[PDB]
Amino acid sequence: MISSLWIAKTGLDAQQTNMDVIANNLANVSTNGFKRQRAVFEDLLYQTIRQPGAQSSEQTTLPSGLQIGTGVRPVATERLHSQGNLSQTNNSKDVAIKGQGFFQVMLPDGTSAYTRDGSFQVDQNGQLVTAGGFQVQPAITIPANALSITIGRDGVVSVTQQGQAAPVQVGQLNLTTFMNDTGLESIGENLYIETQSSGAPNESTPGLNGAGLLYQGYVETSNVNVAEELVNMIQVQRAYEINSKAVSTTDQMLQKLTQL
Amino acid sequence: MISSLWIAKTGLDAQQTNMDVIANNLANVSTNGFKRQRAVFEDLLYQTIRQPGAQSSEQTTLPSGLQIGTGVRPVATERLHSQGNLSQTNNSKDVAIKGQGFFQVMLPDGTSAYTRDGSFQVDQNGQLVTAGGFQVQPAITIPANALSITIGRDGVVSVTQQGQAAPVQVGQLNLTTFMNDTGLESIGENLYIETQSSGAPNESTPGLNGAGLLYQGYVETSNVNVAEELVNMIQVQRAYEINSKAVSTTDQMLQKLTQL
Amino acid sequence: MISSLWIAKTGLDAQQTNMDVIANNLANVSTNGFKRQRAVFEDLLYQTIRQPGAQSSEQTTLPSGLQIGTGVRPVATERLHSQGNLSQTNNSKDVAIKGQGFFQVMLPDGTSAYTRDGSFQVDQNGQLVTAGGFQVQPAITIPANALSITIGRDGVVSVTQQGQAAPVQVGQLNLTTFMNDTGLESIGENLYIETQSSGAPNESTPGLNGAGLLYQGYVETSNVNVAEELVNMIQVQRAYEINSKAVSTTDQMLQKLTQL
Repeated sequence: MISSLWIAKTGLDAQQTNMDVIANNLANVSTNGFKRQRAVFEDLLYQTIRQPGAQSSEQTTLPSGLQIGTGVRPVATERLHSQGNLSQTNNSKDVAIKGQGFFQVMLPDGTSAYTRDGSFQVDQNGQLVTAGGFQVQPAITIPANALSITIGRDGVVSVTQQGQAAPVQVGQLNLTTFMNDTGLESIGENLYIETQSSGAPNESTPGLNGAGLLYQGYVETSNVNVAEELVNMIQVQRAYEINSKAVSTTDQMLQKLTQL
Repeated sequence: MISSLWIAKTGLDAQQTNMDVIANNLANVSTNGFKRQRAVFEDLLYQTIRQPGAQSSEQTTLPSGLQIGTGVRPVATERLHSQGNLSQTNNSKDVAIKGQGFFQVMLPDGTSAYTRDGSFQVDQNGQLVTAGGFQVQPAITIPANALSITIGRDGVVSVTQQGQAAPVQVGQLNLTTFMNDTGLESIGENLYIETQSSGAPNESTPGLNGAGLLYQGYVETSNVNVAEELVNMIQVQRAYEINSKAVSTTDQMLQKLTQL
Repeated sequence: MISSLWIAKTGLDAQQTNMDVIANNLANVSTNGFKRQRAVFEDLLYQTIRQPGAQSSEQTTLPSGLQIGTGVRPVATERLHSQGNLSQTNNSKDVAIKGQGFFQVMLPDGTSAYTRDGSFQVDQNGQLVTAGGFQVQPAITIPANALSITIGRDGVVSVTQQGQAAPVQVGQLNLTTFMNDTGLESIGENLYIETQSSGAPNESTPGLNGAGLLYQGYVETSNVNVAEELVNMIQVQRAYEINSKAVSTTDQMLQKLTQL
């Protein structure tokens, strides 16, 4: 009913969105292959009223006329695709990425999703799957009597059987790189899918033209910096305070008009 | 919202960067051929509310006006390329450098990387490789029937075979020197790749125009000084706590302003 | 809308500016060659009302009439140009000034700034530059196959070549001194530009006319005294709280005036 109240409401909603993003970032600290998110805001419409640059008088113009702005709105939340610090879990099936590539998995629907988390297991049939049971492609089949699984820097998966001095190659782990890495649609479950803003999936060998190197026994932890989150929590709390105070001040003004 | 808050926020990030540098230096104490890092900081923006030297009057000039400054920013993290202490492992395959040279190794991609690590091993094919399996170039191969590998102070590699009353030469080991060793980009595995700030790699014999000498049976330990790391730990902890206290002071001032 | 509220606004602004000065000093504790700032405040206007000195009763003057004053405005921030503590880093490229001199650096746009930070680097062409890539004046050039760089206490630079037992002088490092060191305009990046309140640049070699002496392997740390900063926090907080209390009291007075 009054403009300042709508503007302050938009400010409150934006600050709540910022706090939601902060809480989501802090809730996924222990998640492997997680990237922290940051929201970016834009100011809302600007009421024209007096067009600046108009002729103030026959020989003079109006410098920077009367523009009344509306509130604020969030544009987008961008991920920070940076290499998190590696953690040694001493497991032959945990794989970490040193560069800028992704693992490809197949959803039950038949479509292909992409995940950076490398905590892998083996199913009852022998294929390498993720923690959610999704099959890593290209299919890597581990045979029944395996003694040790070796995954090299270039993505070759080898199995050393009993009594044979040579290792048997059973697959080849490739990495998919996208032109726009932040444009992927996150569906949860540490899974990102291709959108039209994320270019096209370019398959490549882990060590070639820009795919990262695969480390066995390592996991890529989240890149969330927690002290920054605490400081940003302080900032968000204070901003929400100030916006609520603006709402309360507008409430007090309308009261006097009602009393009139 | 408050400039003091932003300035403290930066200061906190700068001190966290210092802490991370110290932690990384301490984590690599026992690694051979390591160069400890050091961060350099610089002044951020300077708000010129009142210009220093402004002509306040036709006769008097304002000295040292209102130059309100912003926080701090780390210029870079430069590695200290100094000769670490030599240690005798007493192995024929261990080499150490005395001056400022680099060994050249070949990545699977075909490009050349540079290392100061001297722990060499022969592979199944007999070529000398580093601990990460990267082949030294220009390739030094060693035959199967070699009784002892002798690497001279000038880089001449020889072996004594059964019978052969004379030791045969199987190649020559050279060192690459750079104009600016600090600008080399570290990729891990004790490997540095050249950039445009590191000039060009100059190949030279170990004892010639300024490449260092080669000592056999010696290994170059890291140059990290533990006592300096602990003292810097204390100083960085105190500075970080004080910056956090500044953040708290700004928070309390904002709370008092809001409680109006 | 009421005088006391404007005066309290000015007081709040002054205390906030003091807080920015404190935060800027704190954020640059680890910055090499940093000088701490201090702000100076002055009284604002004084409304005349009854003129002090005007003759009442024909033969009796009026002493100390109604000089109702307005708030406070900060005059300027002045840097404390004192010698910071020297820290030994054992580097051939770190130079520390012990007296009252400045290094001259050329910005690529053509003009020259002045810096006290002595952490110098070598570009791919062999020139001595600042850590931000700015080429120090004069363009001391270092030969390719340098074994040791010696910067003497008189600013002379010597390089020890192989096969030459006598060092060869490759330059001369000078110090720039000013009439007024507080009048330099800080542009960030540890750089000062000359203003008309700082006189003109006086070149002098280190040891004569007053320029300081150059130490090799040492860095001039910041002169920020931190316990003083904490005590200044306590004041900058109470004073701000008290000014906010004055704002609140004026608000209550206006509220009762309105309500009647």
